[PDB]
Amino acid sequence: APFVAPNVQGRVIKESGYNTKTFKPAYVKPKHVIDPNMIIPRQPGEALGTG
Amino acid sequence: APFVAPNVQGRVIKESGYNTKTFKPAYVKPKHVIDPNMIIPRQPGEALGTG
Repeated sequence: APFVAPNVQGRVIKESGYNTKTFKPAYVKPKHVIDPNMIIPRQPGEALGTG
Repeated sequence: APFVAPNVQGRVIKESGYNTKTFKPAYVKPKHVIDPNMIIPRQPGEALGTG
């Protein structure tokens, strides 16, 4: 606090305010196509020879 | 204490004094003015749109 000789009035002290922040989410969208080519060859848990 | 042969008179010893300290306090006068320019705009914990 400021020192002030007791004859004079005194002194006004300033102040301050504040700020704001805002954000927006990004957007993610993957996909897959499913051909017959990704279906027809053999998967590993299938017996050899036949299917 | 001084050593004195028991015929002669004796010895006299000096003494000590005082000191002083004085003080005076200092004077402190802070203040604020309040406008309508400080009352009106939005204090932060208030909802958007309608205050």
